[PDB]
Amino acid sequence: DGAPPIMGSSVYITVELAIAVLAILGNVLVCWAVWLNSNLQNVTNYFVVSLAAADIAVGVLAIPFAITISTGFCAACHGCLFIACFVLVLTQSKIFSLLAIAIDRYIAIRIPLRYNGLVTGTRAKGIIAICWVLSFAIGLTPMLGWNNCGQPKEGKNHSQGCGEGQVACLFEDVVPMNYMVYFNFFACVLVPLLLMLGVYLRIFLAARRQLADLEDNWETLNDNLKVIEKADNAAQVKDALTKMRAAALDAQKEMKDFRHGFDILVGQIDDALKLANEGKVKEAQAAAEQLKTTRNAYIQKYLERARSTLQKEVHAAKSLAIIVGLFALCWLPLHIINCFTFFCPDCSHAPLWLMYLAIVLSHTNSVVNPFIYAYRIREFRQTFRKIIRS
Ligand SMILES: CC(C)CCC[C@@H](C)[C@H]1CC[C@H]2[C@@H]3CC=C4C[C@@H](O)CC[C@]4(C)[C@H]3CC[C@]12C
Ligand SMILES: CC(C)CCC[C@@H](C)[C@H]1CC[C@H]2[C@@H]3CC=C4C[C@@H](O)CC[C@]4(C)[C@H]3CC[C@]12C
Ligand SMILES: CC(C)CCC[C@@H](C)[C@H]1CC[C@H]2[C@@H]3CC=C4C[C@@H](O)CC[C@]4(C)[C@H]3CC[C@]12C
Ligand SMILES: CCCCCCCC/C=C/CCCCCCCC(=O)OC[C@H](O)CO
Ligand SMILES: CCCCCCCC/C=C\CCCCCCCC(=O)O
Ligand SMILES: CCCCCCCC/C=C\CCCCCCCC(=O)O
Ligand SMILES: CCCCCCCC/C=C\CCCCCCCC(=O)O
Repeated sequence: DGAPPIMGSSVYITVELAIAVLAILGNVLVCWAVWLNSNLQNVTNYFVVSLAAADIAVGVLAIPFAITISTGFCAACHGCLFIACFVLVLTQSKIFSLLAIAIDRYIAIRIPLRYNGLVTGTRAKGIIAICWVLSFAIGLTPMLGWNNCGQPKEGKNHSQGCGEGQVACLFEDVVPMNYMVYFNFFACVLVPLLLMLGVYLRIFLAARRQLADLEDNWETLNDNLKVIEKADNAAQVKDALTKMRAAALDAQKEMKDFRHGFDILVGQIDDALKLANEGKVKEAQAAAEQLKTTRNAYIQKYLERARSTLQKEVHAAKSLAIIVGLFALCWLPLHIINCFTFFCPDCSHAPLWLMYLAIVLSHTNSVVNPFIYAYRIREFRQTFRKIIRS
């Protein structure tokens, strides 16, 4: 006395097709933008393109595969495994791309001087090619023998009248739930997500620490100037200048103007240090006053350009952290439900409508990333305008 299955099926099928169209259109626009604008052609966005290629494949293949496996049609169990598991291949690829982006950004903020030599486009494409081969091996592991094809549901296969060697193609009838929980969720999804959480925490820690160091060196320059103007003994000017020369060199360690600025700064510190060692207090106090002009016309510009760059890395890393968060928000419900089905055999199985609500929610993840770029990355947003208005 249940309502006809095709009614609820029509809603689910229609919602899936709507998601597939939006996932294809949005992520093709991402790939078109990277191809068009040279400012978007860096190593980081090569993983973003690999991320967009997987979401395009979700709408082109994974979502039609989801509609197919919802019917329970008769099929050879191994071809039925590919239909069920190919979305795991695409999802795993996205995990590798997201982990590489966070690692790339950690390298850009921990060792920015060595980034361009270490992280190159040739090495990135190799990483992406390797991670795609690993994603196939991980997602299609049930095809290697870790499946329930050896224990078919003979009642379901005879009721639907399947042929010899065929089974009723159902995700939970062919894909073992211990693979989905232990291997896929715990090892291949949950652990990499916790790793990205650790990488981003180190990124924000590295940014907060470097921002504090610039202010410490900047305040050390100005506070030690007051020590010189109010000094009385030659050693009071010598010790104050010694702690400035270190703060001057430790700050530097149109790019020649920033180097020429520290040369005048440290060159003036050595001048006053020579006068302070000779005992000339007044002549060293006046020599140290010339540092104020150099601080304004040179050092103050570096303080706020290096601060502006670090703040851009914080803002950009937060935008990329949202993509990881929305990935977790879209996929965790489906994983959590699998944990209930596997770990609590005495719990009632999650209802049909909730299963397909979680399945649909995981597919919406292929729609959100182009919106994050448009709202949080100006270079993506301006290129999106240029593409659309033209
Ligand atoms: C380049 C792209 C677009 C090619 C698309 C490949 C897809 C559509 C092909 C490749 C393998 C095929 C599967 C392999 C054989 C199985 C078993 C059969 O009993 C039912 C069909 C089924 C489930 C096929 C469904 C369609 C299938 C998944
Ligand atoms: C990551 C964020 C969105 C958290 C998501 C919470 C979801 C995944 C949780 C909250 C309540 C949970 C449900 C509460 C208990 C019921 C009854 C049980 O017989 C089957 C599991 C089922 C249906 C759970 C399924 C998963 C569930 C719906
Ligand atoms: C990303 C972070 C939040 C980790 C994910 C949380 C998961 C691993 C936790 C949260 C809720 C937990 C479930 C809540 C209680 C149920 C019922 C119990 O009889 C079996 C364990 C089971 C099924 C737990 C399995 C693991 C579980 C799903
Ligand atoms: C089976 C599921 C789990 C298995 C996981 C552990 C496998 C062990 C190690 C595999 C080596 C990696 C193989 C992938 C590399 C393929 C070759 C390639 O494309 O690399 C080109 C790169 O640019 C350089 O040449
Ligand atoms: C451009 C590539 C995408 C175009 C094709 C996708 C549109 C059709 C999607 C899949 C239709 C569902 C096929 C399920 C067949 C069930 C077999 C059965 O009748 O029991
Ligand atoms: C510049 C980078 C281009 C990336 C290209 C991505 C294409 C990767 C192709 C598929 C590799 C699949 C091979 C994996 C074999 C094991 C899977 C299995 O059969 O179980
Ligand atoms: C198969 C060899 C694996 C090692 C090479 C891949 C490089 C590291 C990949 C991810 C491992 C987990 C990353 C955790 C934080 C790493 C960032 C760091 O410590 O610098």
